[PDB]
Amino acid sequence: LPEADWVGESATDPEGVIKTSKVTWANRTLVAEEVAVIIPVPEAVIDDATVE
Amino acid sequence: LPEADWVGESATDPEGVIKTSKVTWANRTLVAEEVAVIIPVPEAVIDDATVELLTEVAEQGGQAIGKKLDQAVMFGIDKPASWVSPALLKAATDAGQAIAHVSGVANEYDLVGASNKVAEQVALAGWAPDTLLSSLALRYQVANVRDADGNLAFRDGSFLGFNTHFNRNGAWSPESAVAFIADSSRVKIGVRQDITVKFLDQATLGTGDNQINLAERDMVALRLKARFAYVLGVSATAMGANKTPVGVVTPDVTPP
Amino acid sequence: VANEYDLVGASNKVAEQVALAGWAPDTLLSSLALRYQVANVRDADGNLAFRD
Repeated sequence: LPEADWVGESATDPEGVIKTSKVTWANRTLVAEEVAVIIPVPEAVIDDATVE
Repeated sequence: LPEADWVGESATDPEGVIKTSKVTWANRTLVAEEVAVIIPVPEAVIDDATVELLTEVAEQGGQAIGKKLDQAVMFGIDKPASWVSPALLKAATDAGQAIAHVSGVANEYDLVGASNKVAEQVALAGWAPDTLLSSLALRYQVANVRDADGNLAFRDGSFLGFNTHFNRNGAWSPESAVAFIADSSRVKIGVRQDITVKFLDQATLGTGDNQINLAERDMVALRLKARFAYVLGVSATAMGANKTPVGVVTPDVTPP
Repeated sequence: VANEYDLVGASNKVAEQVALAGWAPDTLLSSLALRYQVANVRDADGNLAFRD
């Protein structure tokens, strides 16, 4: 966030100059990652089973 | 205030003389003071960015100005020296209208009890307390106060009869105050000039080695400014001469 | 016993901290245990603290 300040009033004083400030931004990233499983089974067990 | 007395009857004694007395007045001042910021940026960065940077920078500078005003009035942080009125914290503390919160079980100095005792002090000063200022902490914390059996003490909500305002721009100083209770008729903010924005493309910022000449660096800037004043109506009332229209609940700093 | 830091009390104390950060707390994630336990919390006399 920027900062404002109570400037004051003069042609020559170190006060009476308006100060400079900044706004800044950062980055956040979605990075895709893989999640998986392999499930082995005998082909004869698939042929025998009474369900899909 | 003037001061009447019992006269008695005599032509000759020091009594039977009616003593003279005086009403008096004093001056309070709104003095306008200027709060500002300059925010410089490369023109190539404005050209390349995917959003209107100067729109967000103007909005962020507007919020930054509003935060300085809150910090100066409530807590006295960077209060400009021409504002002779004390900030709300100093006003309440010097008046002795400051009450320490006691946390834990529901008690006479819990958040509701302490706010009631602060409103009592402001009312016994002769003012009419009608506004409460706080951080968001208070709204969660009253909904959570437990009685001695562990049930909710204040399920209905119970700051009724205060207008309630919550600070959300980060100006609150939670080490100094839980809440302010005030008579809102007795506090005024002078708006001499509301927030105004100038686009700068030719100006010079700084002098000597710090000197940013904007045009030869291909920069631009926004200048944001406002002029504000503050007064607290510390005054006589029917109760006496120097009565402060604001009190403070201070945080629980005593370990159990 | 029901207290400042029971399931309702601790959830309130957390939502306060998220709100004081300037965020708007609006979702709660938990196991199925939470519903049964809030329905069961006792005040110091042994009555249900959170019937509603």
